[PDB]
Amino acid sequence: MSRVTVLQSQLPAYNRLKTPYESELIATVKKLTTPGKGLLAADESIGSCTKRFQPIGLSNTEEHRRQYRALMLEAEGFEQYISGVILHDETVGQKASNGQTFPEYLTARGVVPGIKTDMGLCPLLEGAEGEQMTEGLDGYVKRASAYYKKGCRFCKWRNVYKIQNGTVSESAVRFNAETLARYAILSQMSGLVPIVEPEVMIDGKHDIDTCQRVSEHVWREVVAALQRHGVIWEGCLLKPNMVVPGAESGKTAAPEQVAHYTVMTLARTMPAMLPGVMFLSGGLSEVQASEYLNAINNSPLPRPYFLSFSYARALQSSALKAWGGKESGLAAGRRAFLHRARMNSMAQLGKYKRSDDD
Amino acid sequence: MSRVTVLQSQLPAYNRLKTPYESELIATVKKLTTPGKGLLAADESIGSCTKRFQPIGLSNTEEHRRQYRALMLEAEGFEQYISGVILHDETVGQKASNGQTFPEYLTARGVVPGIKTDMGLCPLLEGAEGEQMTEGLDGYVKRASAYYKKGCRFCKWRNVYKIQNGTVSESAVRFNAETLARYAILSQMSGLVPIVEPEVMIDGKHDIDTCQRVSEHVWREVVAALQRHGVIWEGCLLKPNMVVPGAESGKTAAPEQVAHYTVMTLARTMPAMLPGVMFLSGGLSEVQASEYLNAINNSPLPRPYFLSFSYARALQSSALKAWGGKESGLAAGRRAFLHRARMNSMAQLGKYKRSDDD
Amino acid sequence: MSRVTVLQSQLPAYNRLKTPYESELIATVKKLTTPGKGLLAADESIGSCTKRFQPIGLSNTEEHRRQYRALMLEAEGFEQYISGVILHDETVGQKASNGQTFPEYLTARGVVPGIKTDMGLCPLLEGAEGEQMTEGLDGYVKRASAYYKKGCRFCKWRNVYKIQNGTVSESAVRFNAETLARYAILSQMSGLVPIVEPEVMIDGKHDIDTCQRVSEHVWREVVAALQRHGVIWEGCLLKPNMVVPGAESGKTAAPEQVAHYTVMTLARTMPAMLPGVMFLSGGLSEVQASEYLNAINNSPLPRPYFLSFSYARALQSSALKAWGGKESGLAAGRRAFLHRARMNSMAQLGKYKRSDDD
Amino acid sequence: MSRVTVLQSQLPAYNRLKTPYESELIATVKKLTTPGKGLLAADESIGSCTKRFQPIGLSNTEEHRRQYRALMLEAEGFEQYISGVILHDETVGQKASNGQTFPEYLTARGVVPGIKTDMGLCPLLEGAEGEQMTEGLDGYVKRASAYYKKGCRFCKWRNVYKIQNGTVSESAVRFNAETLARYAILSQMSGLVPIVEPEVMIDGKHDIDTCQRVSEHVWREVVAALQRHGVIWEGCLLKPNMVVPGAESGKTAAPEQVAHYTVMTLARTMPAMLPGVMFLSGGLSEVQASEYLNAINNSPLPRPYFLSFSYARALQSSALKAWGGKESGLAAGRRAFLHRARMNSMAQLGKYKRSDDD
Repeated sequence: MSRVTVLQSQLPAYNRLKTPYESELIATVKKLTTPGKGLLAADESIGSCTKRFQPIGLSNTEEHRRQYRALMLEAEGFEQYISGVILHDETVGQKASNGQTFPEYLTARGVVPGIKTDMGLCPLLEGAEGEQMTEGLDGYVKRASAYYKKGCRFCKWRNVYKIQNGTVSESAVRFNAETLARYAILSQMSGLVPIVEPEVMIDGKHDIDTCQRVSEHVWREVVAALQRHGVIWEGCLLKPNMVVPGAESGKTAAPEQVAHYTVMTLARTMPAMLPGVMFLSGGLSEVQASEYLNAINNSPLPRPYFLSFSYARALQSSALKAWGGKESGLAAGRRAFLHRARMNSMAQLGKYKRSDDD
Repeated sequence: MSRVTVLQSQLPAYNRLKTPYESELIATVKKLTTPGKGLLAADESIGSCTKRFQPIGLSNTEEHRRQYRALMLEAEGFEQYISGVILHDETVGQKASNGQTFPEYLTARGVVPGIKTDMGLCPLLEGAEGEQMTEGLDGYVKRASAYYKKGCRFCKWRNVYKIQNGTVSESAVRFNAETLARYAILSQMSGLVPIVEPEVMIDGKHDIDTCQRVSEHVWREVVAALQRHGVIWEGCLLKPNMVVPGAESGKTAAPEQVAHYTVMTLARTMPAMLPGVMFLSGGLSEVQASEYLNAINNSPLPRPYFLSFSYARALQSSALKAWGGKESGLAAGRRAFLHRARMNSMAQLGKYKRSDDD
Repeated sequence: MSRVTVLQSQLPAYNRLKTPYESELIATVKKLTTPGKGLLAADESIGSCTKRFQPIGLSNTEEHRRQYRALMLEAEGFEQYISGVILHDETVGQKASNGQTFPEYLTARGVVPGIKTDMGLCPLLEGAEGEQMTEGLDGYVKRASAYYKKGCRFCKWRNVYKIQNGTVSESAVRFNAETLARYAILSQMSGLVPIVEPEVMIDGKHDIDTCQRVSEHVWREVVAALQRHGVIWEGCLLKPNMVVPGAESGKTAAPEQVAHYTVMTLARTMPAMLPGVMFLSGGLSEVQASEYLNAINNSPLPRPYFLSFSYARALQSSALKAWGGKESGLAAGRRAFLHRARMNSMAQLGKYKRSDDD
Repeated sequence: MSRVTVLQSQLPAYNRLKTPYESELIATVKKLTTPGKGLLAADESIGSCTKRFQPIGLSNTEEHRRQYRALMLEAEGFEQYISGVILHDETVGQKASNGQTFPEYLTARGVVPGIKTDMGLCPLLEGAEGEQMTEGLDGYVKRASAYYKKGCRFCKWRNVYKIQNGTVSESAVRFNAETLARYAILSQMSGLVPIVEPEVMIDGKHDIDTCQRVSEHVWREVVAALQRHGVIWEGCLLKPNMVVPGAESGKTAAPEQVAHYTVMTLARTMPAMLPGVMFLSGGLSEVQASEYLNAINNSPLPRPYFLSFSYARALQSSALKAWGGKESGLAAGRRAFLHRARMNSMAQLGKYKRSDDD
């Protein structure tokens, strides 16, 4: 019969995140889920830029990295296909040729500036050898708030899961899901729409069925963690891997099959309220990235969420090659970029034509 | 580096239920999610008919209960609005006028026969006073297999949650969710599509927001348990309460508000793969049940699943009174039943018109 | 800001079971944890009696089963070594030679009457082939209440875990723990001290390290479930398997090794408040059961709980053979039973001498 | 059906932490659980010294803080009552009078040097207003490894829980438990014995029963998280609050009552393998800390673990006053310090006499 007066916030059923940024997060989500548009992931680390530049003989310097981002961001008309850009910490403070910082340059053109906020992969130290966790939660709100003041309105955090012997440890499944969930809450509290990226890596000899089982298992726990932390579903996005056979499996998957497996897996795990799913391109070729997204947007399976792209190499490869790191290559580089952006825009609408890439 | 060969079934990622009935379950779900059709819940207990028959001066006997069910089951043309019927254990063994058992009779008319398989509510004995659990898992497969052989292809199991002081105990949330999840698995293994009913009762003075918060909390855990038990999402259905203010709150929500709160809550908790949601009427009037379902099917919020009805009193109330328990009242009783069935059929399609109703 | 008045019982931190039987449960635990005494498990099913009787040519009839129990229960002097007897449902209503029901007979002679309340093993239908769940929770309180009125003051429920390929499925680990936890709560509410038996079976070719890992994993989850259900720790007992190599492993284990592994595993999982641990004999010989218990009670490792026995075959094997199901064998049969009871009483005290068993 | 070869480390039952430092961690625990000895907590922050040094009129400077620690660290014969010292980051790099860094100095005197490794409290941003999380996991191994190279062999990390309205949010209970569990694993992997401190703060008007309920709830989840992360129980220690009434409750508990509640709560949550419990004394007077620890070590309740102290103010308070921050006060200050140390040494042995104090 003993009754006690407590705070509503101390009751399990009243744990939904409370933030004054809710309306803005929703508004940002709306912009990021615009039909025919997707995201450009230009958040490559300095180390990743080394790999990008090696093939074209461009030294990896701050000025060259600025020019690398400018190649894409200053491509006239890209906003027709790109709704948001995931920037690297360094780039947020750099400037376009006109004096505008990149976030200002994007915002001026209706493109939402985003920021990769995780601090990289580290050994998990639990589970199986080779598994990794992601650092970055300490001091997160301080960093996120600084990015917000600079114009960023969304962010991205990547956790990886490595399929070994057809499985992944429960230690990794649980720990990385909790990391992603905490990241999502801290982001929303800071005014940034969080793009949750639980990437089941393509590396390995596993077949598509194994990727499907592991992906469903991994993503289901990510959702469970988000529910426990009280995420605002209306204000977040997912950036998952498509379900495909392992890179060293030696097997192939028709776009129709990839679409079936991918859409089926998302539907079995994701709440219907999830606003959007922006696929990572991972180890996919530029063409596969477009073909798969197109098939996904032609799937008869349940898919209430906006299904689009958040590609890095799949949107940059040809452009970098055509550019060659030379001013005289800007025009060719930009034509290549806009072409890939257009193809993926069409794929988002389910109207991509393979003959356009011939 | 120690390696070990195990059964795939012993790995967490490979826990999806394996049943030879999978294809048939999916086929049954397809029938139960037919546009413009809903379910008739005729699984009232033998004891409950004593008070139900009181107003019409009908003695509660087996033969009279048979006639009560025949009033609706033998109403020619009801199959245009009803895709399946949840039968009571007793009725499964009773016969229609033509000699066939009701399950055989229904099947011949394209209506799927179902059976309520739970064994009633009992004190939870954990959590708060007044909370209840549902019994029935012991010997379940044996019972379900027998119903299957008699023609049943789907079942229903009800758990209830009582809102007291604006909340429910975690003991009830966890335990009832686990019961529902185990029930779903045993049903699918037995060849019966399970209708999972986690009813947050309308009883109380709570407002609509409290119902929203508790319903979201309760349903989220039901989904979590279903995921842990490895349910075949493609072969199950949900029978939830609509999100409305308490029966003693002194408030009555407008159709659009009920639709908003209900669809939002389902979307934040249910996987997009869930094939259907057949609402219970609880303590709603016959007209409210139609008005609310219509508004729900006009909601702009995400809703990949089939949204329909699984009504008991909301379909039988007027019919029972017109019937009066007399054979001469069958014509009037059936006209009333078919009217309500038609109103809800149109509500499923989102074309319900209040003016066409009394 | 928002404050709400709720029932203390609706708060997670106040979930400890509330029962007017608490003081009596604790008093019963005290009797069952008396130095030099252990439990006699005489709850063999009718089917198990067939296996027990076959070797001595005794037909499996109700009267012969009564005589089988009388052989032990009326063996004057066994009370010095046995604090409680786990009876089978049938025996609870049978009478001793003096006209008293067995529970009345035992109580009058200083022994606590107990009862096996589970309803047997059934296929788990989740996880790996061969795994099993235990039925019996439906209608439990009604059954337990009836046994209490008959004089029973404690009960026993057995769940089993089968090591296959060096592991067990998470489905089994979670489900069976949940079953045991709910059983414990219902028993305490009914006035019966629950003996929780999570038996990791000896069956298989696994080694002792594997038994250790699986036992620790299984027991840890049982404890987790008991904590979630708010069990009264001072009013329950555990009946676990000892940690030993698989029966088909072909490997040997010295008593001191079994003691190290067993005590270490219990300490890593059991709360220090657990009042007692009464080991099952499983697939151990009569002498091994005594030798191992003796070593366990000479272990330098942490062990705040009373460590004793709850043996069936380990106390009955030789007695049954000497008895031969004949009146003329009662003397020899009882001599054998009392000898084994004495050896295990000595082992509980850590004073067992292998030389005493020739 | 299908079989698969996986890494043993990918199976749930084989999640125990694997570190080459196991033997050393266990050896360090043995030293820290020496009869008659406890820990000195000298990990106060640099900022706190400003107000701490205010009473004695000592300016807060690096040099003065060094003298403050040297007061007790260089006190002759304190190693008779102190087995280890929790150092502050700054102090690890400071030198004793003979030129040796304090870690080298303590190691030479047989005292184990430890280090507080957490990075402070921050808003939880989930749950109820006022609740806090603890940061520091990012880059933990790098920092811990550096401390290990300097001589540290154990560490401390503190999480707090605030009782408000007689309860705490599940958000705090779960998140802080996970933080403590991850901290423990990272510490063991780095070669430092982790001292897990889940402090239910004494602040508030709550009574002793409320502190009991919350402490049991909080600690049970900490244990649950530790089990999930696979901690080496043999190589970790607990630093919990004693179970007492709130500081503003207007009530003071008797030593015997605090002992009952505290020991009972530990027994109901802590596994029997936990090697030691080193109580914090926040909120208690120098005398109470001794009286309470003494009563605890005279409790008839189960307590297999070493029960001692890990006091800061309760050991330094009087010494600081007698020292006055002057060279002429060292002699007196050290007499007061060694006195309190001796008193608690006796309390650990349960031979404390209140007549020895005021």
